[PDB]
Amino acid sequence: LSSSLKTCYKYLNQTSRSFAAVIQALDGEMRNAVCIFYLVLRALDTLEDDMTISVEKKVPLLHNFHSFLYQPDWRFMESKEKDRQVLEDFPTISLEFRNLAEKYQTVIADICRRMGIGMAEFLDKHVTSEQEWDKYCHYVAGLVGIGLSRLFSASEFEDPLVGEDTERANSMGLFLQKTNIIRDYLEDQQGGREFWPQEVWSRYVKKLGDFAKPENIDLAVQCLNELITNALHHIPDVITYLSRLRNQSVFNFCAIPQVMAIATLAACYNNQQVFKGAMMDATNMPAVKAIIYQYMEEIYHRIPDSDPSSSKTRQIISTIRTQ
Amino acid sequence: SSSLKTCYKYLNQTSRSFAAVIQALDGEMRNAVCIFYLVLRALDTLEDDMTISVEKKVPLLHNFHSFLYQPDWRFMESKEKDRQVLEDFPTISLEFRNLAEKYQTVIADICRRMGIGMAEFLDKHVTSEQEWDKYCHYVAGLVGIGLSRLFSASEFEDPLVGEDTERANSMGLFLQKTNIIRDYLEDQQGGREFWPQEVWSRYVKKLGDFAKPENIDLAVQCLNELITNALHHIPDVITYLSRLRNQSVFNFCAIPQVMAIATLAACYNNQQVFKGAVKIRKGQAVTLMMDATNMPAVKAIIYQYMEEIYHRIPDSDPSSSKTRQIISTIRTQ
Amino acid sequence: QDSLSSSLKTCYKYLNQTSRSFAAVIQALDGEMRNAVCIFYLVLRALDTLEDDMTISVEKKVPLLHNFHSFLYQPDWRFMESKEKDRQVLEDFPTISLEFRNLAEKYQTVIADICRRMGIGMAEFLDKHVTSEQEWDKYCHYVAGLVGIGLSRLFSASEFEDPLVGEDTERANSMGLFLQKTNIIRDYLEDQQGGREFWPQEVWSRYVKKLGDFAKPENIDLAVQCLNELITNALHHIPDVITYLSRLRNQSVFNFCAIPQVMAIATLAACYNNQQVFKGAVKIRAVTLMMDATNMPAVKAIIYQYMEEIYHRIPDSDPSSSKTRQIISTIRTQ
Repeated sequence: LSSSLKTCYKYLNQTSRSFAAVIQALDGEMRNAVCIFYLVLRALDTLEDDMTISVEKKVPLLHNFHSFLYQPDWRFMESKEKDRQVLEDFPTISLEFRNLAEKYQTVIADICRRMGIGMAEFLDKHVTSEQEWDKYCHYVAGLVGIGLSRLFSASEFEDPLVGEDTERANSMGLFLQKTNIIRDYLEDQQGGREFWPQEVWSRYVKKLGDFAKPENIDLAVQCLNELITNALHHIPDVITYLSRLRNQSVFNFCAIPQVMAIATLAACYNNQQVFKGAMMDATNMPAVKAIIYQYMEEIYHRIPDSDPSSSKTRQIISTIRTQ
Repeated sequence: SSSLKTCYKYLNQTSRSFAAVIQALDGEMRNAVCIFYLVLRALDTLEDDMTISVEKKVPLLHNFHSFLYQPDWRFMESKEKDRQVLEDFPTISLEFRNLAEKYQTVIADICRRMGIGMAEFLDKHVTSEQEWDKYCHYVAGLVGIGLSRLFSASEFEDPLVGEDTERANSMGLFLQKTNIIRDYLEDQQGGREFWPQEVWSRYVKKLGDFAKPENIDLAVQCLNELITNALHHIPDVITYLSRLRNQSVFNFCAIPQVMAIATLAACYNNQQVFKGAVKIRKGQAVTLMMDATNMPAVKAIIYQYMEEIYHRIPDSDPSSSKTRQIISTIRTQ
Repeated sequence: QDSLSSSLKTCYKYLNQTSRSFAAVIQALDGEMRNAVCIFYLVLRALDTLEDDMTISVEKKVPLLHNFHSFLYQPDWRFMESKEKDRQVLEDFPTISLEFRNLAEKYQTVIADICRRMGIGMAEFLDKHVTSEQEWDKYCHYVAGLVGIGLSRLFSASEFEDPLVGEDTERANSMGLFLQKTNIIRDYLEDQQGGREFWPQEVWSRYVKKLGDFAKPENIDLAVQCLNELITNALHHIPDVITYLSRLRNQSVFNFCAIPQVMAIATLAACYNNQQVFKGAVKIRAVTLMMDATNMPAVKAIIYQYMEEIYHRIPDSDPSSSKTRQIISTIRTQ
């Protein structure tokens, strides 16, 4: 019945229409800890995003963000972004953060500290290589999967092996992040944001923006297909990560977004609309396997032989189905 | 037995909605709940039948529980579609008397209490919201309480499930209120009134004025006020479901509750309650890959329907603050 | 590891080419069952493809069907003369049998035995149609019952299911009979177009002198009647199906066993009293939509709901109408 906790849940619903219901369904202490983690991550993301904040002002904000968690009066009033309310009323959020058990604070602060560095590192450059794509995805998403896993285990609802496996928790975040990046080409174009790796896109066109023109549609779809093929390499780790989970509320929280990203990839595959117009549930592991496999076959049947990634796309799906 | 076979046939004819989940119940609950539903159906059918004078109906409702004990009692004068359960009541009551004594206590107690309550309402419409709660207790709350006592008597669920009659009552009240709200137009065509008079008279002269195209704004305002009232039962519904441990009971209890919030979500601020038909279902993103058969999924499905309502609350609606407030409470608990 | 078996990868590619329906659920099986069932499925498909091929004469075919279980141990054996859609499993049979011989020997024994027995039975039916309902049961045992038996022995041998699962061959047999009878009922028309007859003669001859006649619009009423009789026959396996599923304890096996059965019951319900079975299409048709087939009480509810769908549709006019009601009533009984 605390006023500030009511407010935190109001903010969670405002900012995260995708995840709020599954966060609210989490058992015991995870529910509040994950709610607060999400809000603080959203605040950090909103600062990163805001192009009205100069790089020299933004670098210290990102570096020092983890420290603001411990400054009861800290807020930021100069943002012009959609989710600015979490920054403007950051004291309500940080107060509830400071009400969490210390074990959860430590994980959250650590992740904010590391994410802040990584976000600041990438402010003045675009992602070049695929290796750099992975690094940027680690900083903004892979670290979240690591942080979530450490929260699951700290709470004891999951076994300590969950939080220990940072490699696969990282792939969980890489998978969701690459999916959103793939899907959001047009949106990000409109916002002068570039997230597709340059070493990939420049084999097709001179400027990433070129994929938005009618005459480059064929090349665009080839590059789309290459990036999807890249994203699919995370699925074996996703399946191993999900298979270790023992708590139903955790399982639901982790599995549903992975399956939803898999559906998104399947719908995006070989789909020119990326550049223009656009009996099972997933709550037990064998069902989640089956659903992932059906989606892989939707991709597999659509692979064009002329596509320059075709062999690789068949190869990764063949790996997913077989092993 | 041949009589038990006939009871399952009747259950399937008269209970489109619960017949399959009842037949899936484990062990002794299956027969106990099958019989409970049939005698409730019989009682309901007597209550609904407008060719039975008040003079005759009052003793039938008060005395119905006792007919369970009387092997030859039947009723041959019903003009309702479900009348076969009354005409062949001896077959149903025989199986009632075949249940463990502990189940008979529960079923008869409920029938006794429900009959009294229904007889009390033969004479009057629902006035206050407190009166609304009382009516729904009689026709639905008591069913939840009865069912819960059956689960606990069967020992498939902990004693608490049967003991906490307030939570059980809330299960019935939530379903009943949703049904009453959903069914404005169908109960208008039928000539008896269920929306509470103390609420609707703050908007119009007679309840029938809501069907008239010029009163839509007030109609939807009242609709929204009543929905807001029903949302107050959700904490108890989550509490109740979260205490269940048996899969068959969980399925039986959880599915209608999810269907009920789904319905309220479709009705909220919706003109089609009054000048059309409300379509439920259809693609709420994150819950599309959840079935309602584990508690955390059910929590998520409920929370997501709450947000579907919350997103649609317009500032100018007189209840808008109260609707926000209860949803905020459900979210934070 | 990308240095592990390329031949197993090819097997899974074939499993997906040949099973548009089941591949995902087989791939979702725990542990040793995944590959055992994949390979079982592939060798069964190869056997079925030989049996199906009308360009192979009866005299040439019988020895292939009889010896197929031994070809499992002939590393270079393949069959190059098929023109059937799934002929790749025959042409690249060495890749499949290699992976078969890599299964633990306890699973090999089970699969070989079923292939042996299946071959004998298939060969028996090459020169006769199904006459009586007893013969219908026997044919269905040969091509499907035995599959349910073999799978159940794989489940028990893996230790993922109780030993009782593999021992109770009658319940396992009924699982196969239920699917196979449903498929035969649904495929009246496609089977007419390829000149092979599966509806039991002792039944259909009570309605027309020629099974082809059910495709004549003048006999549509007699067709639907005979149809209802066959569905009624198949419904009799449902108590055993429920008993079978109620013994399962491993989620992955449960999903694999229940989904096909639920799909079959849906099909029987969409077919019942439906003349579209003789004219065209047949596309599958509230509580059911809120639960999926992944726990036993939900499966019961789903089944019971399809039973009411049939029940309320029974025409008093129908000659099996009494019998349809009795079997559904029985299904409701336990």
